Amino acid sequence: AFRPISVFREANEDESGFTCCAFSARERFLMLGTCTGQLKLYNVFSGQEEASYNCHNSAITHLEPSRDGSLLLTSATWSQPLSALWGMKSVFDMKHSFTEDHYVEFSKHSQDRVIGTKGDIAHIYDIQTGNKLLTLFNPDLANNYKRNCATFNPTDDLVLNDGVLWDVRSAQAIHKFDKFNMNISGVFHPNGLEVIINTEIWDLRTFHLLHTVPALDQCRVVFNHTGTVMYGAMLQKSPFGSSFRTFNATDYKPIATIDVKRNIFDLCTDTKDCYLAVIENQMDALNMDTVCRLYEV
Amino acid sequence: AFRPISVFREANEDESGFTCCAFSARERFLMLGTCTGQLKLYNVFSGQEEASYNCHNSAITHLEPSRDGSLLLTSATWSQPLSALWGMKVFDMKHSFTEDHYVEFSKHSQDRVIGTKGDIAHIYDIQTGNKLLTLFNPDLANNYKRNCATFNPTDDLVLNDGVLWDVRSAQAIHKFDKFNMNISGVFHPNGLEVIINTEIWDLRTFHLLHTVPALDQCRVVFNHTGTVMYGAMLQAKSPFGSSFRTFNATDYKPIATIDVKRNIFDLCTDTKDCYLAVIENQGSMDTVCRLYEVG
Repeated sequence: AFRPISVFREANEDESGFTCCAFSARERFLMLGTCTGQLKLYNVFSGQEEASYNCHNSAITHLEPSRDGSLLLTSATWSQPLSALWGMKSVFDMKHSFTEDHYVEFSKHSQDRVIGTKGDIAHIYDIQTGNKLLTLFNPDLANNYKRNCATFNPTDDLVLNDGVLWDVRSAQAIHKFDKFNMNISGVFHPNGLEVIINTEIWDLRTFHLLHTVPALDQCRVVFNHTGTVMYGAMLQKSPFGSSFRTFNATDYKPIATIDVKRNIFDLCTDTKDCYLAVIENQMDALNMDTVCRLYEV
Repeated sequence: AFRPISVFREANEDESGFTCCAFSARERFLMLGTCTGQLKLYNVFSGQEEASYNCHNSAITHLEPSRDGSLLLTSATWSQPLSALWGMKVFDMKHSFTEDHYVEFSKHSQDRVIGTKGDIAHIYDIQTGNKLLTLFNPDLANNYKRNCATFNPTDDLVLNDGVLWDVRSAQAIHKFDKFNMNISGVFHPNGLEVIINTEIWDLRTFHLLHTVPALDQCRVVFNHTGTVMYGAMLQAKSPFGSSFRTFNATDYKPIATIDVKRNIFDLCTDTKDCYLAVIENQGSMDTVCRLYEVG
C-alpha cells in the first residue's frame, strides 16, 4: 500500500510553492524546487526546512540530483538559461547552463554527460567542459512529439529522442519507432531490453511490438531503483492530474491506482525504495498552495 | 579494528556448546543457540545467562530475530521440525517449518518467512503459518549444494538456487549461470546488485559487474548502514574457518582480514554496529561467544 506518514508545506510562505522533488544523497533529506525558482532542502520526516538556494528567476519544473551527491540538474519555465547544472560540494554554484533546453537528464551508467531537450532536438553535453558534444535531429525520422524528452539508455550507448533510437558513438539514427500518439516520446526500461513509448512496449533487439498497455496513455513514468515497480501519472496549471498508478516492471501488470483527488506536481522514491514523496496542490485550483506528502511504500 | 572485550561461555558446562548468535532487537541480550538444540539468552552487560529454552532436538545452526523484537526464527541440523518460528513477547513456538533447513524473514515488511528445502523455496505467512508460495523451476535449477533462498530488500524479488523470481507474479525472471557447486547468492542491500559467490551481477540488466575472488565459498553479512560487508569462507565441525574478511560494500575492495586463530561458527553485529559477537572454538570442542568492539 501507500500509507501517508507526513506532510509539509513551504515554511512560512503565504502560498506554498513546491513544484518538484528528489531525495538527496543524504538520508532523511528531500530537495524541492519552487515556483519562485528556489531549491530547498527539507528534513522529510520533520517537515522542517534546512537550507535554501537561488537557482532560477522562474518556477523550477523538474530537477535531478546525481547519484554521487555532487551535482544537480534543474529546469525552469521561462528563464534564460532554461536548464542548469549546479555543484553541491563545498559551495552551491552554477557549473554550466543549457540555454534553451527545457528538460535535462544525466547519463545513467557513468554520469559524465547531460542530455537536454529543445522541442524535437536532443543536445548532449560534457559535464567537465560544458561543451555541446552532439545535436541529434534527423528530419526524415522525426515524430514531432509535443512533449518529447530525450534520454539515455542504462549503458549510455543509446539515446531515445522523439521516438528515434540513436547510436551515440556514431551519432546516427538506427531506428524510428512508429507514431501512435501526439505527445509522449518514450523511455528505456532499466532492464536494457525494452523501450516504453506511451502505450507501446518495443523490443530493443528486434524492434518488434511486445505489448500494448493502454493504462500508460499520456503518462510520465519512473521506476523504483531496484527496477521492480513502475510509477505512471497521466499528464493534465499542474503538470499531472490527481492520480498515479503502479505497475509490475517485470510483466507490466497493474498493481494499484492512487487518486489523491488533488493535482500532482511530482513524485519520487528514495534510493532504498521505502518512501514516496508526492507534491500535491491544495481539483484544478487557481491558488498555488502545494504540500509534500510522504508515504511509506 | 576489532578489539576483544569479553567472552560469554555456556554456564555450568565444562565445555561451551554455542553454535550461533544474534543480538536481541533491543539488544539487552545475546541470543545463543547450542549444539543440543537450546536457545540461551545472555545479558550483554552482566554476562549472565538469563534464560534457556528447549527449541530443537538437534544442534541449532542459525537464528534470526525479527526487528520488532516479537519473533525469532531458528534452524537445526537433523530430525523435525528443521526450522521454527518462536514468539518472544512467554517464549513459545508459533509455527514450524518441518522440512526447511534454512529460514529467513522477509526484509522490508517482516510479514513472511522464506524457507529452503534443497533446491526449493517456500514462502509462509507469519500469522497463519500457511505456505503462500513454492518457488521451483526445474528448467532453471542450479542445484547448489548450500542453496539458501532469500528475499531482496524490497521483498519484490527472491533469489533461490541462483534463479531470480518476481514474487508478485511468482515467475522466474532470470537464471544466473553456475560457476561453483555450493553458494547460491544474496542480494546486496543497495538493491542494485546480486552477489553469487565470486560474481557480482547487475540486478536490472543481469550483466556481470565484477569478479571478487576473495568471496569464494563465503557467507556474507552487512553492517546495518550497508557500507561494510563481512565474509567468511565455509570449511571444505565448524561451518567456517578461522578467519573472516571485511570489504567496502560499494567497491568490494578488502578492508581487513581478521585471523581469529579459532574456527568460527557464526558472527553478528548490533543495530548500531558498535559490537561484533563471534562464536569461536577455543577447544580441539569448546565454542564460546567472544564480544568485540567494532573499530
